Formats: sequence, structure tokens, C-alpha cells
Amino acid sequence: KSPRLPKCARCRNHGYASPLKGHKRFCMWRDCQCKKCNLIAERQRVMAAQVALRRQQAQEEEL
Amino acid sequence: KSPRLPKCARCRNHGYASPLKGHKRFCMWRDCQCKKCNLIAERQRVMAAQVALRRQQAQEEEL
Amino acid sequence: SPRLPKCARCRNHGYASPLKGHKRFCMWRDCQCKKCNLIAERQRVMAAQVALRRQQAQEEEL
DNA sequence: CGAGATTTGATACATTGTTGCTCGA
DNA sequence: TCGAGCAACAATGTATCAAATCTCG
Ligand SMILES: [Zn+2]
Ligand SMILES: [Zn+2]
Ligand SMILES: [Zn+2]
Ligand SMILES: [Zn+2]
Ligand SMILES: [Zn+2]
Ligand SMILES: [Zn+2]
Repeated sequence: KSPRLPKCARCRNHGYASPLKGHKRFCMWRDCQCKKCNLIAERQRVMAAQVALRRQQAQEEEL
Repeated sequence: KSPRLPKCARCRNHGYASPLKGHKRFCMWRDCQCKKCNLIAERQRVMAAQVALRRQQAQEEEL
Repeated sequence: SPRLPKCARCRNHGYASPLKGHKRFCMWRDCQCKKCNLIAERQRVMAAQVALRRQQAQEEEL
């Protein structure tokens, strides 16, 4: 068995957790930028640049 | 129920209809701004915003 | 059984309404709401695009 | 009318982003 | 140990197909 079932970060950060399925637009803390939320947002830009790099190198191997 | 195979759009405007896989970054016309490709650039934001609206409608269905 | 539209412009306001010739009967015939505005823009892009192709093909002939 | 060309809603294919969670410094 | 960094869910984008309407002899 391999279940994951993700939960939203910003909702969990200010109080009650809630899993994301359609939640990306409905979030009540979609912006905010409180100093706690503000830090996790930088992590997302970092991870995105990181994962994008690995996917480029993954393409490089076939050539 | 029908076969599919992508080919790059921007490449077709100039001749070399190269099939699309990882080609989006290796493109010899990765940007370019001729009126042929200028329209295609407009075409992509319109279709993307349009399909995104339909993806929202699926959330309205809540199913 | 086959699956088929189901008009887009009607769905935007929720009333669904399948298309069979519904073009003119659409109840939102000629509309400029931000939702229905995109499809009108889509053909204007296509029309300007096809017009460009037919013109350049014509210019070389001289 | 029908045959071929042009719309137009629809979907398969590919890219990019987000969070759970491991593993080795 | 316990974080940095990887990969599984999930969004966003890209191009083509097929129903359908249109153009026209
Ligand atoms: Zn949330
Ligand atoms: Zn916050
Ligand atoms: Zn290309
Ligand atoms: Zn170009
Ligand atoms: Zn309608
Ligand atoms: Zn409308």
C-alpha cells in the first residue's frame, strides 16, 4: 500500500489543517504574508528552482 | 480513442516541425517575436486561461 | 454511448444547455463578460493568423 | 443539398509547482 | 540525530482531435 494524501501548508500554519484537492483557490490565507507564513513562501520558490534543475538533468541523460 | 503526437508550434511557423518532448527549452526559436509567432504567443495565453476556466468548472461540480 | 457538448457559453452561467444549432438561440448571443470574452478573442487570433498566411502567400506571387 | 474548408468545444500530452518524508553528512 | 534534498500528489500550460457549422458548385 502506498497512500500519501497531502494537506495544505498555509491552512495548517495559522490553525486547523485541511487537505488540498480544490483548495488552491479557496484558501483563506492565500496571501497574508505573516512572518511565519512569509518564511514558508520562500521555501516554495527554492524547491521549485531545485526540482526544475533535476528535471533538466534528467533530460540530459538520453543525449 | 485516436492516436496523438505533439509537434512544436513555434517551430512549424518557420519550417522545421520538430516533435515536442523536451524541446521547449532547446528550441532554436525559444523566444522570437515575428508577427507569425507573436500571434501564437497570444494564442497560448488565451487557450491556457480558457482551459483553466474549465478546470474551475470541474470544481463547481464538486464530483 | 457517445459523449458530446453541451454548449460552453451557457455553462458559464450554469444553465448547461446542449448545442444542436444553439448558436443564435444561446441567450448570450454576442457577449462581452470576462468569461465569454475569451472565446471571441480566440477566433480573432485565428482569423488574424489565417489572414496573415493567405496574405504572405499572395505577396510572393508578384 | 453534400464535399471540402473553417469554427469550436473538448482532451491527450507535456511542464511546472507543492508537500510528505527519507537518508546520509 | 535531524536537517537538506528527493519524489510522489497536483496544479498549469501546449498542441491537436472531432463534432459541427459554414462556404459554395
Ligand atoms: Zn489552504
Ligand atoms: Zn500567514
Ligand atoms: Zn520548438
Ligand atoms: Zn518566429
Ligand atoms: Zn449556449
Ligand atoms: Zn456571459
